[PDB]
Amino acid sequence: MREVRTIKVFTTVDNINLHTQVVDMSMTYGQQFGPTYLDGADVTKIKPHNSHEGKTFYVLPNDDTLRVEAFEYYHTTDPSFLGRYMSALNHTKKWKYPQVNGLTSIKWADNNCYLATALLTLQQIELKFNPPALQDAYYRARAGEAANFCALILAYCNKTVGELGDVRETMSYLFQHANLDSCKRVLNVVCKTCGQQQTTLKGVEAVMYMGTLSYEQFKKGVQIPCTCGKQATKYLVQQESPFVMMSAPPAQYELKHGTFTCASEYTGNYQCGHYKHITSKETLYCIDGALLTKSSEYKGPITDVFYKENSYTTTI
Ligand SMILES: Cc1ccc(Nc2cc(C)nc3nncn23)c(C)c1
Ligand SMILES: [Zn+2]
Repeated sequence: MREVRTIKVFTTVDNINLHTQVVDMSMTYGQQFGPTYLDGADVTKIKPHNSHEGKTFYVLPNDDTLRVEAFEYYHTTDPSFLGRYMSALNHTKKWKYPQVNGLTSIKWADNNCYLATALLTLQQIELKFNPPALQDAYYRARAGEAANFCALILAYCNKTVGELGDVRETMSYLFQHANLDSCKRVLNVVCKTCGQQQTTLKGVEAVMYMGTLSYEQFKKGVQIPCTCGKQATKYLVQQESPFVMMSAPPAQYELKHGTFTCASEYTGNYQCGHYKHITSKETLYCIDGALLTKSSEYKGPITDVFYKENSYTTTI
């Protein structure tokens, strides 16, 4: 029929290791590679153009070499991961990432305010990621090119662009891919009936607590039901970590300058709302995507507070 015409392109799963391919310009990328993406755009149903020659396309890990490369870079073997990452990237590459008070933020789009406050929070706590994909993308994000980092957060969290997201859950996912091995927490629970029992927590469980926003109150003791039915007290015995994260269902809470690192504010309900970020510097700054305001005091519906730590031992 038609004289065969070809171009050379490269396929990849990590945008570093390239794989030479010769493609037939009369067949779609999908017929030759399976699902195929060009900087996030789905080109599966597109036939090669001359302008494509020499360009790099993402594909799914469909042979053993690509499977190993994908696991080594992303630390996942979820079959749909790369598709979800590319689908997110096609949107996040169009977002804007302004510098707000020296931090990379995200201009509002696509219901992304939970991602903005997560990204702002990471830049204020000591954290190293384990997957090279997150290491590389986070470095770019700090420099101001955060599109790949934001698309990876979405893919790791199984959230699509626009989907309702929770900051505490997002942070927990990101912490699972970070090196928290040297973090340790010891708690004690005291019941006037049953007595007392210590517990040691490690890793992500050592830096996250759900039930109170106040780190000081956590050191003093919080009231929880004992398994016997009577009210008991749980308090922090020992902490070794560079930060802690305290979370609670949103409630009116007063943030005092100098007593915390940063916080997440949620205005809304369980199906509808909006996040803002508060950071304690020379004064209290409220970052709302690209928007910035200041105040000497702050009271709002807070749901997460971050604090600095290094080593703490109770006197109780
Ligand atoms: C001897 C004894 C046995 C059971 C309990 N009850 C308990 C222990 C722990 C570790 N966490 C708890 N959360 N709710 C209750 N908890 C206590 C305080 C002492
Ligand atoms: Zn008890």
